[PDB]
Amino acid sequence: AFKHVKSDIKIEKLNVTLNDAAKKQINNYTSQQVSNKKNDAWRDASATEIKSAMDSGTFIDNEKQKYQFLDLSKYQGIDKNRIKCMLVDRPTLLKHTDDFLKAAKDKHVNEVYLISHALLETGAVKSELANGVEIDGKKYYNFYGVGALDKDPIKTGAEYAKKHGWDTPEKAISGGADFIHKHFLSSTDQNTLYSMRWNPKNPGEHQYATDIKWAESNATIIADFYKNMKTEGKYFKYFVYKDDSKHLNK
Ligand SMILES: [Cl-]
Ligand code: NA
Repeated sequence: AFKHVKSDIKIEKLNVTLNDAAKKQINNYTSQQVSNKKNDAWRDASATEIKSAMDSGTFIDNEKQKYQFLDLSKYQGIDKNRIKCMLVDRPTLLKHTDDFLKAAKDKHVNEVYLISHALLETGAVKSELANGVEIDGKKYYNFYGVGALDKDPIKTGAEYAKKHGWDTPEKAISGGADFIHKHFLSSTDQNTLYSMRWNPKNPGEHQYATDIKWAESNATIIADFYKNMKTEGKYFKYFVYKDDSKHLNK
């Protein structure tokens, strides 16, 4: 059955209106893009679209879009049997459920986000990184496509694994999680898809994507996974602009 979870929400109230945040956004970055109607056709995002994409006010109140605020650096403790639901069509990952969860706990990564990286990264040809690739005798594994260049995934992914001593699937799963934390969660101000994307606390500093819908799409995906498991997230950090009445106090 559906399992409700006691939410732990932090409300980051920003000392700027959404309007002023958009104004800072257009003046601090370049090449903000958005998809066309028929996808795989990027174009320039207008200011109105940028501002809409920045609207934490609409996202907070949305069932799926609130996941733009899920805290990706926090291990939740989701029942491992529920997690196996995400790994139905992925035997090799399914079997490592326990390893993914221990790595999520030890390296500080939300388990759904961690597995979604493994799921969406061992697909098609890349699955061979998860099964192991041989090299000069030993063998090496890569569960998140770390360092796997799109031109030559296996050689690069495997050589990266080799370079990092990932000679066991457990070492790759653990090491790979430490990589995800170090790379995507290295800043305390960018532990959510929303803050990763707009860096509202450090105007002008690194944003993780130029596609204005990057957080939206990735939140839909995480939300769907939780829904597929019949449960929900626990830790969230909402970003709220100073002109958002409906949430500035709450
Ligand atoms: Cl954050
Ligand atoms: Na600009």
